[PDB]
This record gives sequence, C-alpha cells and structure tokens, in this order.
Amino acid sequence: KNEHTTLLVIGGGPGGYVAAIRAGQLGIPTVLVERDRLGGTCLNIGCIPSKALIHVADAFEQACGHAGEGALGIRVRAPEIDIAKSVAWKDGIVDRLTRGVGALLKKSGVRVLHGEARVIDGKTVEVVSAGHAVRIGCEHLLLATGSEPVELPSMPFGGHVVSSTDALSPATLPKRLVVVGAGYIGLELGIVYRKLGVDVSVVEAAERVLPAYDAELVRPVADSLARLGVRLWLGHKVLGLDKHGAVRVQAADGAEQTLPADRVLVAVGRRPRVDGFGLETLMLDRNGRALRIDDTCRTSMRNVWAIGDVAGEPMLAHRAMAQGEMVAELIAGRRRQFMPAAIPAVCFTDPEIVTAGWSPDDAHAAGVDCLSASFPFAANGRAMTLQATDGFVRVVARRDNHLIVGWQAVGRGVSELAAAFSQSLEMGARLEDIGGTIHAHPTLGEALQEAALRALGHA
Amino acid sequence: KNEHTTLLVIGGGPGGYVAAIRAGQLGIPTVLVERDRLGGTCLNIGCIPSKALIHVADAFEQACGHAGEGALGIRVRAPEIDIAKSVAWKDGIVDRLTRGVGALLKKSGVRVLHGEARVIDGKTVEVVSAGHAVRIGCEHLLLATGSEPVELPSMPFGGHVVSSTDALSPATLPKRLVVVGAGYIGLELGIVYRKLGVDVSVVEAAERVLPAYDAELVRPVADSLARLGVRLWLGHKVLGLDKHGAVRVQAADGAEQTLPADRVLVAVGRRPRVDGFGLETLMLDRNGRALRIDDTCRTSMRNVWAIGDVAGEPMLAHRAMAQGEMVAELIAGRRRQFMPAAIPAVCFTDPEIVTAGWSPDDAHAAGVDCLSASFPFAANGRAMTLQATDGFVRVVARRDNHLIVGWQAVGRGVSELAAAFSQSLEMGARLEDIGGTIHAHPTLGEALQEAALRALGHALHV
Ligand SMILES: Cc1cc2nc3c(=O)[nH]c(=O)nc-3n(C[C@H](O)[C@H](O)[C@H](O)COP(=O)(O)OP(=O)(O)OC[C@H]3O[C@@H](n4cnc5c(N)ncnc54)[C@H](O)[C@@H]3O)c2cc1C
Ligand SMILES: Cc1cc2nc3c(=O)[nH]c(=O)nc-3n(C[C@H](O)[C@H](O)[C@H](O)COP(=O)(O)OP(=O)(O)OC[C@H]3O[C@@H](n4cnc5c(N)ncnc54)[C@H](O)[C@@H]3O)c2cc1C
Ligand SMILES: Cc1cc2nc3c(=O)[nH]c(=O)nc-3n(C[C@H](O)[C@H](O)[C@H](O)COP(=O)(O)OP(=O)(O)OC[C@H]3O[C@@H](n4cnc5c(N)ncnc54)[C@H](O)[C@@H]3O)c2cc1C
Ligand SMILES: NC(=O)c1ccc[n+]([C@@H]2O[C@H](COP(=O)([O-])OP(=O)(O)OC[C@H]3O[C@@H](n4cnc5c(N)ncnc54)[C@H](O)[C@@H]3O)[C@@H](O)[C@H]2O)c1
Ligand SMILES: Cc1cc2nc3c(=O)[nH]c(=O)nc-3n(C[C@H](O)[C@H](O)[C@H](O)COP(=O)(O)O)c2cc1C
Ligand SMILES: Nc1ncnc2c1ncn2[C@@H]1O[C@H](COP(=O)(O)OP(=O)(O)O)[C@@H](O)[C@H]1O
Ligand SMILES: [Cl-]
Repeated sequence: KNEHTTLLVIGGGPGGYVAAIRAGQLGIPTVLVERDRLGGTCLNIGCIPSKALIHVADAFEQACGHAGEGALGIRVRAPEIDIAKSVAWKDGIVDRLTRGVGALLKKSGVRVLHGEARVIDGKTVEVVSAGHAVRIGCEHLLLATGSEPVELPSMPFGGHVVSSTDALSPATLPKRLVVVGAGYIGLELGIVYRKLGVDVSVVEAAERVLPAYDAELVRPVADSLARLGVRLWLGHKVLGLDKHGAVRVQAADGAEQTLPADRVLVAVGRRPRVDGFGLETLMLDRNGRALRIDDTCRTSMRNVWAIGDVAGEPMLAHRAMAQGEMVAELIAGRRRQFMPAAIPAVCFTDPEIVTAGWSPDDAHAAGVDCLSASFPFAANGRAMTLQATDGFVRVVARRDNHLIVGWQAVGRGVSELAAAFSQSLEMGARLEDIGGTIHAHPTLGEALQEAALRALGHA
Repeated sequence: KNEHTTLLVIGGGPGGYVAAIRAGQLGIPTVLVERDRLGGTCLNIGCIPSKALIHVADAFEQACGHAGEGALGIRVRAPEIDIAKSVAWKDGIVDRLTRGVGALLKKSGVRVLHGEARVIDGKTVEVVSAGHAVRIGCEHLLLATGSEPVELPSMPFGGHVVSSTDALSPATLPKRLVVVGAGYIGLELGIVYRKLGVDVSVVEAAERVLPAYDAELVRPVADSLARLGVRLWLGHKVLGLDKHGAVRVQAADGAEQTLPADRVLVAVGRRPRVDGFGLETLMLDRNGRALRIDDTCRTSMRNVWAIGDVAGEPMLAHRAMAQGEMVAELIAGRRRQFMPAAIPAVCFTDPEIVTAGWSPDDAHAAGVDCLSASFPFAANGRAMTLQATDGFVRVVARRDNHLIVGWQAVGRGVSELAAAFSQSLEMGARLEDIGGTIHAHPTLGEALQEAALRALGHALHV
C-alpha cells in the first residue's frame, strides 16, 4: 500500500496538529502521523494535566482552611480527598480536548494515521501499526516529535522513582516525596503534593529555585515554599538511592546527607526526541540534542522542517503552535511570516510567574540601555481583597524612546496578565501608552499602569 | 483666618485624591478637603468593600462544596461563618488603604483639611469642623463631591430598608433579603448574600437583569442566578412595604404579590452630590442631576472644574481617577497627549462581565459598520481546568479596516482580561494584530486570539 501527500507531519502534539489544521484550512494535502494520542505531551501528560491538578490542590488547600480562610470569619472542618477521582476528572478533561482536536483535524481535511513513523529519507516515511506497514511520500516533511523527560543516570525511572507523567496520574498520595529539579515542572508538581498533605522536599543544584528566572522575580516563590513547609536543598546534587530507598544528596563542600522518601520525582529537564526513528539517515545539523533551524523552522535539508521541543528551547506549547502555523503559511506560498520578538510564559507555581520579552538583565546582555520600574501588590486594592498581596509587576523599557521591551509579574492569579504583556509587545507600546490607558478598578492589572507611570516618574 | 492656594479640591474620593496627588507632584500648591474619610465611596462604602465581601462569599461557597468541589474528588464538611468577623476583616482592608492615600497625599505636598467645605464663590471656600473654620481662596476650584444612593420615596431608608452602605456592614445575616434593582450593585450584593445562605429575591422593572448590557452577554449571569437560587421578579415595580414588612410589587398588567422580607436592599441607582454646600450660587449648567462638563472637565464657570460621579455617568472610580489626573495636568500647563480613552468596566457578579469599548449595539448606534465574533470558554482548555466553562469572549471590529472597537467577556474569573482589552484598544489593534500575537498556553486569554481569528475568517470570506 503506497501512498502520497504534499505535507507529512510527524507528531500529533501542539506543533504538529496546529500545523496540520492550518495546512488543511489552506488547502494543502496533509497527512499527520501519531504513535500514541492526539495532543501530545501538552494535553495528555503536560500542560492540561498539571494545571488540572493545580486546581485540585488549590481547592483542597482552601477547603482545609490553609489559604487564610480563618481571617475571613470562616471556621472550617477538615475535608477529604480521593486522589483517584481527582485524576479521573483530569482524564475526562483530557478526553474532551483530544476529541475536539481530532474533530478539528477532520473538519480541516487532514488524514490522521495512528502509527509509529520511521524516516527513510527526506521525502519518504514508513508508518508501522499493529500489523500495518505503509510507505508515504511527500514534498515537505515536518518534524514535530517533541520531547521526553531527562533520566538521571544514577537514578533511573522505575518503582519509587517517577517522571512528571506518573506524578500527574498517581493511584495514591505518598507520605514523603522528594523532587529533583526546582524548575517549573518540579515546583508546580511539588506544590500540588504539598497542598495535598504530602511531606515534600525539593533538591536543586543551582543556588536558588527557578534558575531560568531572575532573583527578584523568584523571591516571592521562595517565601511561599517556606510557608507551605517545603524543604529546599539548594546547591546540592543527587548521587542516587541507598538501600533504604532514601535519596543520597551531596553538597558543594562534599559532605552528604540522605532524604527519606517513598516516591521520587525527577524533573531535571527535557530531551528532544531525535533518536530511534531513522532520523540518522537525514544527517541534519544539530543544536545540542535538538535539530538546528533558521527563523522559519527550516532544517539543513531542503523541504525538511522542524518545530516545537524537537527544535529546542523555549519548550512551550504556544511557541510550537505558532511555529507550526508559520510553516503551513510558508508551504502555501505566503511571505511575511515571522516569529514575534517576544514569547510569553507562565509558571503556575504559587505565586505564579508571568513573563514576556526581556528582563532587565536580558536587556543589558542585548546591549540596550533600559530602565525598569515595579509596583508591589501590597499597595493594590484588588490584591488585598483577594488576600494575595505578595509579589509585584515590573515593566522594562528603552531609556531613549521608552519602547517597552519586557514585562514580568509574580503574584497569585496574575496568569491572565500574559495576554496584556504579549499584545502590548506585539503592538510596540511605549510607557506613555500604558500610563495613559485607563485600567478598570479594582484589578491586579492596575499595577501595570502604575509600573509604567513609576518608570516615567524616575525617568 | 484667611488662607490661600492655587488648587482647592472638594472631595477626597478617587477623583479628588488622585487629582490632588498629581497636582502636588507637579508643584501646584494644593488643598484637598474631606468631610468624612479619605478614599470616598470607592474605598469606604463601595468598590473595595463589595469586592472584599465577594471574596468572603466565594470562600464560603467553596468551603460548602457549592462550586463543584465534589467533582474534583474533594468531600467536604459544612463550615460556619461569623459575618461580624468578615466585616471586621473588610474594614481592616479599607482602613489600611485609606491610610495609604493619606500618606501619599502628604508625600505629594498636599495639605489635607478635614471638614465640611462650602462654596462662597468660584474663587473662595469655607471649611468648617467642630469649633474651627477657615476661608480659603483659590485660583482653580475642583468639585469632586461624588454620589449618594437614590432613595425610593415610596420606601425610604430606615430599619429593615437599607442602602448598599449598610448591606456592606451587616451585623447579622437575614433569613430573607429582597433587593430592588438588578443593576451591578444590586446583583453583586444579591449574590454575596445568596452564597452565604440567605434566601434572596431581586425585583427589577426592566425585562431582564443588568438592563445596561446586551442579552447575549447577560444570559450566563441569569443562568447562574437560577443555579444559585436567586428568585427574579422581572418586569416588576416596587410599590412599598405593607404592615408585615414585606415588599409590595406590581407587575406590568397590574397584578401584585408581596415578597416576605426581613431585610430590603434598595439599589435603584445613584445620584450626584450637588446640594447643601453652596453650589446653588454658582449658576453652573447641569446635565440632568449632574454638573455639565466638556471633555476636559470644565464647568460653565471659569476655573471651576468637576470630575467623577458629580459629573454624571459612567459612575466608575477609574474614570474619576483619569479625569482627576487630566485636570491636574491641565492646571500644571501640560497639554493632553492622549484623547479621552475607552472606559472599561467589570461587573463582579458570578459569572463576571468585563467590557471595554463598544458592544455590537453601541457600534451600530454610533453609525459604524461592524462585525463581531465570540469564542466560548466551553472549548477553552484553561477554562476546563478551572471549572469555568460557561460564557465567552467577544471581539467587535470595523468591517472597513478591521480595527477592534470593543471587547466583551463573560465568565468566572475573567476580570483580569480587562488590562488586555483596555491596552489593545488604546494601541489601535486590528483583528490581524490579535490573531498574530502569541498567547501563553493554557490561559483564558487564548480565547481572545481565537475570537479575533473567528471574526477575521468572516471578514476575509468570499
Ligand atoms: C508536566 C509538564 C507541564 C507542562 N506545562 C506546560 C505549560 O503550562 N505551558 C506550556 O506552554 N508548556 C508546557 N509543557 C511543555 C509542552 O508540553 C511542550 O512544549 C509541548 O508538548 C511541545 O509540543 P510538541 O508538539 O513540540 O511536542 P509533543 O507535545 O511532545 O508532541 C510530540 C508527539 O509526537 C509523537 N511522536 C514522536 N515521535 C514519533 C514517531 N516517530 N512517530 C509517530 N509519532 C511520534 C508523540 O507520541 C507525541 O504525541 C509542559 C510539559 C510537562 C512535561
Ligand atoms: C456598592 C458599590 C460598589 C461599587 N463598585 C465599583 C467597582 O467595582 N468599580 C468601580 O470603578 N466603581 C465602583 N463603584 C463606584 C465608585 O465608588 C464611584 O464611581 C467613585 O467612588 C466615584 O468617585 P468620586 O471621587 O467621584 O466620588 P466619591 O468616591 O463619592 O468621593 C466623594 C467624596 O467627597 C466628600 N465630600 C462631598 N461633599 C463634600 C463637602 N462639601 N466638603 C468636603 N467633602 C465632601 C465625600 O465625603 C466623599 O468622600 C461602586 C459604588 C458602589 C456604591
Ligand atoms: C419605574 C421607575 C420610576 C422612576 N421614577 C423616577 C422619578 O419619579 N423621579 C426621578 O427623578 N427618577 C426616577 N427614576 C430614575 C431612578 O431614580 C434612577 O435614577 C434610575 O433607575 C437609574 O438607573 P440606571 O440606568 O443608572 O441603572 P442602575 O443604577 O445601574 O441600576 C438601577 C436599577 O434599578 C431599577 N429600578 C429603579 N426603580 C425601581 C423600582 N421601583 N422597582 C424595581 N426596580 C427599580 C432600574 O430599572 C435599574 O435597572 C425612576 C426609575 C424607574 C425604573
Ligand atoms: N410561586 C411560584 O413559584 C412562581 C409562580 C409564577 C412565576 N414564578 C417565577 O417567575 C418566572 C416567570 O414565570 P411565568 O412566566 O409563569 O410568570 P409571568 O412572567 O407570567 O409573571 C409572574 C407572575 O407570577 C407571580 N409570581 C409568583 N411567584 C413569583 C416569583 N417567585 N417570581 C416572579 N413572579 C411570581 C407574580 O404575581 C406575577 O403575576 C419564572 O422563572 C418562575 O420561577 C414563580
Ligand atoms: C429624586 C427622586 C427620585 C425618585 N425615584 C423614584 C424611583 O426610582 N422609582 C419610583 O418608582 N419612583 C421614584 N420617585 C417618585 C415616586 O414615584 C413617588 O412615590 C411619587 O412621585 C409620589 O411623590 P410625592 O410623595 O412627592 O407626591 C422619585 C422622586 C424623586 C423626587
Ligand atoms: N542530562 C542531564 N543529566 C543529569 N543531570 C541533568 C541533566 N540535565 C540537567 N540536569 C540537572 O538538573 C538540575 C536542574 O534542574 P532544573 O532547574 O529543573 O532544569 P529545567 O528547568 O530545565 O528542568 C541540575 O542539577 C542539573 O545538573
Ligand atoms: Cl495567524
């Protein structure tokens, strides 16, 4: 059974399915191959499940009266959680979203193939299923195979040691949990478990949590971990398990300690999926363990494109989707299609961190003289009505023309400011534009206007 | 005891204090006068208290398992609430914020006098306190006296009949509450009480609730009112109270029932404060009950300005703040750089309603040919993870050039999208701009992008 198409997309994740949909809507014959389930990591074992379990944990924290309910005059009595049912609810959401994706692919004229794909050459792929074996030819090959968790060499995945995947579908809650990695995945999940009554410890090699973000921005997250009772082991590397199932931890000076645990989450990073499916035959230029690409997602081989996590950092769903749309547009012969100067991100810890564009340090590294100003939520009315006064909002702008080049915010319930950050950046707003924009009262968003004005005050 | 300044501000509400602060920062000698408490209505008996109580109610609803906690595998035991302590908590927030306004006024070089201010003439004022009085001359007079609740003459305030003020400082929760008027104030407070276990009935003269918003936008609020248990008496006028303390209501055809009540909230509107402080002398033109002003907040008298609620609709704090800031800047000599921007608004009912710019009806009334599209939260991944799938985001844009002229949204926890809506309108975004802007996943915000593409799809259709 020999087949042919114009665009062959390997991987049914955000990058892949969004790319295929747009392609189909543009009239490009397209075939999408997916070994597991449509939606990839993002829907099945990443974004949605984590955000779903974060909602359960926040809801359980509040029910327990651990989110300051007493101060409001609400005297509570201990609730109970059936984690299996929490996970089943989360799975229901994932079910509804996958079908929606599947139906959207159908409506766009894309033919989905359920199978494991092996690349034979730049314009030929073998798709293997339960007994099937078809060979598909193509004009364009779009690689969007994503990524997988990085396994610690001294402590592999199995038994008590798990990845984010199993952490998102627990059958039971453990008494003690040790998390390796104070990145956004390890902390988001670490906090989920802590709010659910689990004794949680985090092990990070860097001098502080969330090393990818600057110091000022992370401080309110550190404080929160302190109040929540999460034990932090900063400047410590994991050497492996001992006989009693405890995690051996080594400090900078050399002296070691062991943290007991009946469950260990390793969240040290993510590795691009480039091995095991004949990608060797193409011999594509590499950028670390990821496929090298130019700013239009083209690889070193003509008509072989790469998007999403398989094309490196930043490993975000919206970035993969935006990249996929750009590729579909190019194949359809459309010009003027560029990736934006700034990609927003939200880290769903408590408090949350939201960023778009440059931080003050990123602005100095790029050789641009910039001023910045922040406004604390401690002086924002809305924040006080929500009992969420920690954190702040920061604006970053060029000193010469006041063009905004970055936004950062840390606080509870600040995630939805992300849209204001990326849209203002996409429009090229200046401090004066924001300073002059009337913001609804009372809102957390008012802090954006105040930050801009404060930057114009000590300008 | 005669004293002098350049700018004399009557009222320490959002308009007055923001104006005095700005003016002070710009080096203008300023005197602000407040008869009661700094922060005005917004901080002491309006914006903040209502949002605070809405937080308490939401916390209680959630503690009781009335917001779908069972579906998340969480089994709860019923909580109890000490409402006096809820009010004390709220008054604490209010008090902290008022002292913040006080400290900022001092740090800005403003001289704050506590007392009743009376107009002698356009350039002179009298500030009276307990055994103290001063005549103060000014070059510019800023009137920012605010608003007051409208009292039904056929059911005056007293005893069981309360205004928003007492409803925001209850000593006890009533068994049955009747709310008159289904405006944003009446519904916000109606919902607070209902979530706290009170039987609530709302009486409204208009055909539906929140009559100032379009039907499609308020439909999810009416559905939520039904889910919550709030009884709605639509197309009904409140006549008065019978001997039993019940509310006598009259339908359109003439028929009439009585709603048993042990507490009645009258939220039929708000009125500008223009009487009892010497304004009559100044023959200032009037816009209905309010003071008439041009787009720069100038009254018909020279160097007499008016801002905020005393200057009519829309009665919102951020508008008052904007106007107060504009006035200070004009007196300082700085010309205006941005034209009066769109005035957003957030209705904190459950679900919430957020709006900025024009709705499809407003656009047609202004004579601008527009199209619009919506995207439901029922299809949004973030919304599903938050158990907030009712509602939608709608974008409104000009058919000729795709410039967005308005945004509306209805859903649980959509208030913070206000920044995005307000900032995009001020920048002049087109459907294309939003459509091609990356939005973080997973967020409610992604619906804005999806809505813009929906609309753009129609605009570019054969
Ligand atoms: C716990 C966790 C939380 C996260 N939270 C967020 C968040 O809040 N926001 C955010 O933006 N990002 C988040 N991410 C990252 C996000 O999931 C990824 O950036 C996104 O999934 C990348 O999409 P993709 O299409 O590039 O790859 P993937 O989503 O991994 O899709 C790749 C797909 O291709 C298939 N595939 C691979 N090789 C083959 C082959 N040879 N043949 C056939 N099929 C193949 C796989 O089965 C897979 O389904 C999170 C990740 C994790 C692990
Ligand atoms: C229940 C409720 C909820 C609300 N919620 C919101 C909301 O969520 N968002 C929003 O934007 N708006 C809201 N508002 C509206 C908001 O409170 C008003 O729009 C805002 O307070 C108007 O500000 P202002 O400065 O015009 O007048 P005010 O805030 O009323 O301040 C006027 C001040 O002037 C003083 N004063 C009057 N006469 C004299 C005199 N002769 N001498 C000295 N002092 C004097 C008064 O004591 C008062 O302090 C709400 C209102 C109510 C009633
Ligand atoms: C039936 C009726 C008669 C009126 N008569 C007079 C008058 O004689 N003199 C005068 O100066 N002004 C009168 N008004 C105007 C009133 O005092 C307010 O100024 C006006 O309702 C403000 O409405 P709004 O658009 O600002 O809505 P909001 O202030 O946002 O909300 C107030 C809501 O209360 C409702 N409402 C008002 N009165 C009643 C009532 N009796 N029963 C149930 N609901 C009610 C309104 O329909 C409105 O939806 C009347 C209004 C109504 C509806
Ligand atoms: N006693 C009741 O339970 C009752 C009776 C009628 C209507 N309603 C309510 O009013 C709404 C409209 O129903 P409809 O089309 O049959 O009536 P309608 O629109 O024809 O008018 C309402 C009439 O029913 C009477 N009434 C009695 N209880 C009422 C209540 N709780 N709310 C409003 N009106 C009430 C009024 O006197 C009025 O004449 C419904 O949503 C319903 O919940 C309730
Ligand atoms: C300032 C003002 C506001 C009023 N607001 C209302 C109102 O909201 N609803 C209403 O039914 N009647 C309102 N009325 C009038 C009442 O219908 C009143 O019962 C009727 O006009 C009789 O007035 P009288 O007692 O002066 O004769 C208002 C009157 C005034 C002066
Ligand atoms: N390939 C790898 N092998 C072993 N350890 C790794 C690897 N990649 C990263 N780490 C470890 O992970 C820790 C950093 O984790 P984290 O800050 O969570 O990163 P990320 O945010 O990328 O997940 C460090 O201790 C680092 O040494
Ligand atoms: Cl696009």
